[PDB]
Amino acid sequence: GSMPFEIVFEGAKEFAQLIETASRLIDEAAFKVTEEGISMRAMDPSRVVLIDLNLPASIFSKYEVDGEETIGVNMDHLKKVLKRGKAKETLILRKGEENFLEISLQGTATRTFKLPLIELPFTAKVVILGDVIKEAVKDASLVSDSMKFIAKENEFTMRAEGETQEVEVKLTLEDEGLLDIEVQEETKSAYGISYLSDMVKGLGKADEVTIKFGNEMPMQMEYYIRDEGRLIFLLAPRV
Amino acid sequence: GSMPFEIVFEGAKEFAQLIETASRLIDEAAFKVTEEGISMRAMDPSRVVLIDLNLPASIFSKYEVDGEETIGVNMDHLKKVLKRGKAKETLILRKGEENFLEISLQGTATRTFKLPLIELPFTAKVVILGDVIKEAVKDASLVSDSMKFIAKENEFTMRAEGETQEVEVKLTLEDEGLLDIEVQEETKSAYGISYLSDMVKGLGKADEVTIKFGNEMPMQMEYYIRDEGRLIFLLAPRV
Amino acid sequence: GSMPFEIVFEGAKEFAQLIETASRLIDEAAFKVTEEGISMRAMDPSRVVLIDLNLPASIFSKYEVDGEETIGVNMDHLKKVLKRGKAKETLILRKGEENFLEISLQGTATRTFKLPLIELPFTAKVVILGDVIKEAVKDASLVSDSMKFIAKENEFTMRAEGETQEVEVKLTLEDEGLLDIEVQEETKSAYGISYLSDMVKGLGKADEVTIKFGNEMPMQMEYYIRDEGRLIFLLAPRV
Repeated sequence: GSMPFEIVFEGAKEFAQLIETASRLIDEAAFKVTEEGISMRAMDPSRVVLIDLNLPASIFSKYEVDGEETIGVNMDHLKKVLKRGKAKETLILRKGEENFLEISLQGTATRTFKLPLIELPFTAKVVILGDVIKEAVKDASLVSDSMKFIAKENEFTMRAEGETQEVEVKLTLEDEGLLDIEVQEETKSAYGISYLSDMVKGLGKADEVTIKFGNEMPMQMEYYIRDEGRLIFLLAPRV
Repeated sequence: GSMPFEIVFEGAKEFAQLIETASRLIDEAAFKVTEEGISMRAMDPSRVVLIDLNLPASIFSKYEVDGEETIGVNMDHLKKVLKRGKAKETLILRKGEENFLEISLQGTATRTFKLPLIELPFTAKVVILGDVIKEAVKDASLVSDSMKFIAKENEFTMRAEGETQEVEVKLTLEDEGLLDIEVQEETKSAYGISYLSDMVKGLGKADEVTIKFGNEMPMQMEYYIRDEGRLIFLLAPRV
Repeated sequence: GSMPFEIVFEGAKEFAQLIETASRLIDEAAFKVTEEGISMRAMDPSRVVLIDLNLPASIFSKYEVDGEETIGVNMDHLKKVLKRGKAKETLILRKGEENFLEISLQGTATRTFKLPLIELPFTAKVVILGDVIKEAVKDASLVSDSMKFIAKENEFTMRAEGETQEVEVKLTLEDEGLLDIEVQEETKSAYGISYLSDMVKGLGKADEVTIKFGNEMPMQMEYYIRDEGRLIFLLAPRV
C-alpha cells in the first residue's frame, strides 16, 4: 500500500484545461503529491522542453494529504476522463490503499472512474498578454519551423524567416501587449515552433505571460493558475 | 398506382432531427402511412436493435391520408434532403399516383425534391433525464464496448469495466436525473455501447427518457415527440 | 525596381473574406494596381470561369499609388497571411522598390509579413438574395453535377436532375428572394455545380446578387463590395 488522499477541485472543466494545456507535448508525467500541493513534472519525448505544473493546496476546496508520494497514470486515459468534466462540476481525486486513482465528477450525477497508477542566468524578461504571443507563434508557423526572440532596451521582437517568406512582430511598452520588459543586455535566441505552438494554444488577453530568455539559451515561459498555481515551460534553444 | 397523400409538418429542422435521431443505426426503413399517423419501423443490419418511430396525425398542421400504405425510400438520400430544412420552415410530404415522394421545404423559397419510392416481462422501469443517460453512455465508452445497467429498490447503477479502467454512475430519487424508479426485483443486464451511443446522441435535460429492462433481457428505451409521438428502441442484451 | 505603394483597408478579416470568396476556384491571380483602385483577375485551371474583383480607391482609408503595375503573389501564402487578420484590425499593403509585398496587420500589435512578388448579349437578368441562391445550389448538388437556370416572364426556376432524384426551386416577385426579373425572352442554360458552389459559398440575406444569363451561354454573377467594389464571375455553360 501507498499513502491515501482526497483532493477536491471546484470547476472540473477548468482543471481538464490545465491538464490538457500542460500535457500537449508529453506522453507521461509524474505527479508529486505533498501536504503543500501537487506538482506535475514531465519532459516531451525529444527532451527539448521541461514542464512543471504546480497546484498548491489553496486552489482546492478540500485537500486531505497525510504524507508524500510520486504517482504516474496513463496520460491519454487521464485527459479522456477529465474531458468528461462539465463547466461548474466538482472534481474529486481520491486514492485508497490500492494502486488506483478514483476520479469523480459531481454534477447532474456522480460519475466515478477508476484508473490504475504507477537557475539559468537569464538576460531578458518580458511580461506579455497571452493573445499577442499566441498570434506571433501562429504567424511565425506560416513561414518557418523556427522563431527568433529579440529583446532590446524597451523593445521585444519576434521574427521568423523561411525559404521565401518572412514575419516580424515588434512591441514596446506603448503597445497594449507589453506589460513589462526588463533587459540586462541585447538578447537573441531561436526556438522550435512545434514546441511553442503547444505552449501557447488556448492563451488569451486574461493571461499575463512571463517569458525569460538569454543569448543562445533556454526560454522559461510562465503563467499563473488562479494567482497561486503555476505552469512553467523550460524550452531548449534551436541548434 | 399507390394511394396519394399530403402531410405538412411545421418545423422542418426539428423533423430532420427526429429522422436523423431515429435512423443513426439503420440503412433502410419502412414507413406505414395510415389515417392515424406515420410509423417508421427498422432494424439495424446486425438485428440487435428494433426502431419504432410513431408520429400521430395530431403533430402535423395538415394530414390528408384517404387510405393505407407501406413505403420505403433510400434513407441516405432522405436524411440529405431533410438536412436542407431550416429552423422555422414548413415541411411538405406529398405523394401522387406515381411511386415518388415529393418533399417541399417552404421558407425564403419553396424547394421541392423528388425521391423514388419502394410484450416483454420487464422487471425494472427508470425515468431519467436525457443528459444524464447520454453522459453515462459516453463515460462507459471510454473503458469498454459493453455497459451494465443495474436497478435496485430506489437505486439505478450504470457500470462498465475494461482491461484496465472502470466507470460507475449511481442514481437515487434524491438525484435530479432520476424522475422515477419502479422495480419488481433486482435487475441486471449488459448492452453494446455502439448501439447505446446512437440511441442517446442529441439528448438533453428537456428529454424525459423511460428505460425498461429485465434480467439478461432486452432494453426498451423510449422518449416522446411533442407529447404525442414516440421513439422506441428495443435493444438485445449483450452475450 | 517597380512602382511603390501604400494601401490601407479598415477591417482585415472582411478583406481576407473578399480574397477567400474571390479565390476559391483559382490558384494564381494578377493584381492590377492603378490610381483608381485594385483589380484582381483570374481564371480557374479548367478555363470555365473568369473572376474579376474590383476594389476602388474609395473603400480604402489610405490609397497612395503614384503609377500603375500588374503584380502576382503565391495565392496560398496570401490567403494564409490574410486569414491572420482579426475583425476590427487595420490591413496595410505596402510595396517598396524591391519585388516584395509587405502585409501588416495592426491590432493588439503590428504583425508584418513579407511576400515575394511576380459584352455578352444576355437575355435574362435576376436580382436574388444571396441566401436563396446558396440554398438552391446546395439543393441541386444533392442530385446532380449540373444545374439548369430558367427565366420566364416574372418567374425564375432552378432545377437539377440526377440518375434517380430531382430538385426544383421556383421564384416570382411575390417571393422575398426575388428583387428583380428583367426578361427579353424565355431563357434556359445549364452550369457546373462545383463552380457554382464556390461562387455562392458565404452568401447571405444582406447580399443582393445579380445573375445575368442567356440561352446556352455564360452566366455573369455579380455582387457588390461596400456599394463601390464588385466581384464578378463569368461562368461558361455546361456542354
